[PDB]
Amino acid sequence: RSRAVSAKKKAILSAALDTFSQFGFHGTRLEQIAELAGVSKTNLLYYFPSKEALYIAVLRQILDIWLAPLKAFREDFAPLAAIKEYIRLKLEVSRDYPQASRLFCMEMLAGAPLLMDELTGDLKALIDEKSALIAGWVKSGKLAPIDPQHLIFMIWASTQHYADFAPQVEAVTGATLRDEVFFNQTVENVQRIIIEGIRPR
Amino acid sequence: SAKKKAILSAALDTFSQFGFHGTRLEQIAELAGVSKTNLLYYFPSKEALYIAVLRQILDIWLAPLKAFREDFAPLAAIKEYIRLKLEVSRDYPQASRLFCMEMLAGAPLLMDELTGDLKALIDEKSALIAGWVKSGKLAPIDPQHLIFMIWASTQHYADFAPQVEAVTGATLRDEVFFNQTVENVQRIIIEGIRPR
Ligand SMILES: O=c1cc[nH]c(=O)[nH]1
Ligand SMILES: O=c1cc[nH]c(=O)[nH]1
Repeated sequence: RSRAVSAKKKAILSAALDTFSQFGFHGTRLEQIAELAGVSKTNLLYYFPSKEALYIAVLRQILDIWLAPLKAFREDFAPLAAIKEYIRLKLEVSRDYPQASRLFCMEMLAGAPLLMDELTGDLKALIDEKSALIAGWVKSGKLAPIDPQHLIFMIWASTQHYADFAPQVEAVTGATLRDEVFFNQTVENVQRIIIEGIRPR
Repeated sequence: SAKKKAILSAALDTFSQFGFHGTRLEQIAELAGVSKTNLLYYFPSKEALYIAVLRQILDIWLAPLKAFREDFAPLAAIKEYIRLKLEVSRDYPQASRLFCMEMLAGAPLLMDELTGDLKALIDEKSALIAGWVKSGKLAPIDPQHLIFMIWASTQHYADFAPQVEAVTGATLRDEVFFNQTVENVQRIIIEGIRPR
């Protein structure tokens, strides 16, 4: 309900993200996050009672940003338009918050020791629901027959790649997503491949 | 050489678990059944050994793409590449994860391999695939992005295995799920690049 409280939380989460990125979970101290955020350590602990709780909150915030378009899917949407928009929003996040994408990737590489409950609970429940929705679209003949979970994974993988594998992308192409021309070429290619791959025939 | 393979295999398992800075050459030598002196004969530094491990997964990954020739059937060639890449994610997930960790770090040790030999290969094979596009044997796509989608989509199933399992109950070590994954990744990419 409180905007001032919400802003303070965001400031702490933003400092935590940037710190957990430069130094890792075990290397990060709460005193470093508080200092970067301009808050007392006691104020930080009021909101996030441990380093573990704060780290999980940073990762839940990235999931929130990433999943917002998919959560919004309704049976009523134009499927190919909705999926196009989803791919574009995902690439914008890789362009704008690459450090979040990398932190999430690092937690996955570690076997999701702190995030596993969020994956098996709330994420699984969401993907189950939207998979049924997408399957309805297939039944209706609005999409070619594909397994929805694999479509979803393809979208995640293809768009996150440009953040997580940025040094390789740059080595190969000379560009990153912060080059506006390259950004646009990327969107156009990822969208064409996925959309023409699921368009009904 | 059987010794060199033992050292590389021990190194992969150790690095992929503990990271570069956390790994000791004494641990790798012990696992490989060699002295640290004998290890250093083959690999004169931890950096050299790490780079060797990462060049080996590059070699395995790139073999199908290196084989591409102008006169191949393009959709068939790409379809086969996707399958072979998923076989690698099933069989060598630790190597995929180690390579991903090196990328997340900004490729501090691997960057020269990426800007040198990798770039040269991708330039040659991008020209080849662009010739296929020019000829109307593929849809109007940009080859580098098609290549990146293949790498991303196939490597995802190793690198993000915890999430794939949390969501689906499966991994690529489950035969039904592996077959399903190949079928679906192939269908999306191949139908997305088929000329219309
Ligand atoms: O967009 C998403 C959502 C969940 N997990 C991912 O890897 N990406
Ligand atoms: O298959 C490959 C080859 C190079 N780099 C990757 O990420 N994947």
